[PDB]
Amino acid sequence: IIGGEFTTIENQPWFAAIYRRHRGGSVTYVCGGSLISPCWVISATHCFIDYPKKEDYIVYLGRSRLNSNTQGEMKFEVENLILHKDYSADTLAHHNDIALLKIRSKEGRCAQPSRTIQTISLPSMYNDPQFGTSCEITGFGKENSTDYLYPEQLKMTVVKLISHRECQQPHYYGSEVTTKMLCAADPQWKTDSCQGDSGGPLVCSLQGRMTLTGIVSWGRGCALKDKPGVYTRVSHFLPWIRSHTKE
Ligand SMILES: N=C(N)c1ccc(CNC(=O)CNC(=O)[C@@H](CO)NS(=O)(=O)Cc2ccccc2)cc1
Repeated sequence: IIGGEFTTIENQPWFAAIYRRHRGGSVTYVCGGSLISPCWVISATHCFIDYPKKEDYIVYLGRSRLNSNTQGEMKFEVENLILHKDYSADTLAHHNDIALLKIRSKEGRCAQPSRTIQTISLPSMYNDPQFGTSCEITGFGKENSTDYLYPEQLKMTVVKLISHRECQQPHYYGSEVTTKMLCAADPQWKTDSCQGDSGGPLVCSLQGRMTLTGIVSWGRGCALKDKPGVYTRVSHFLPWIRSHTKE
């Protein structure tokens, strides 16, 4: 997250931290995620497409820091990694960048609701907030495009939804952005999501309720003028989400 503020897991109870084990024992951070149900975390497919092995991932809930523990946190193994089959990456656009991670603790249990661990509500069929609406994003991603390290503490910021018409302008992204994607940015281009925030949640208050409106997917640079963040439009994938989370 470029700019924005430091926050704790208490303020983002549905945020899931995903790590990958390496040969030797070194675990590195991979991507953000969101707990949508006790046994399921939703994220982005491009985070795992190069290493489809479920056995090498670790999911953390109730965690506020990157490389240290937090009281109340819970560790999970990935029982099943569901990548979208029509995923593809073009020059800039990442299509169908969405993924499901079924989780289970070593005792074979799913997440237990606490003050630091809660689910986030999914939207309704083609029912998104009005353009110009403020939403929030959370992540352990870069604070500056030039950094090579990630902040140790979780962060968040607020951005506004941009209309599909505006995001499709020549100086923005042109035809790279489709209706399955959502654009959001700070009107002053000061704050934004960045490398390392992928798979994290774009939350919007819709009719007095926090809703997982999007998933951090892509963008040109970070906090660059007329280069909004692009998010996978959750509302267009409900059918896909339900068919894979049943049995
Ligand atoms: N809101 C943003 N600007 C933003 C959101 C998410 C990411 C994370 N996702 C990726 O990096 C995946 N790749 C991209 O978006 C690529 C194009 O397909 N564009 S990029 O190379 O400009 C992103 C980038 C990479 C390294 C450092 C800064 C920016 C980056 C920027």
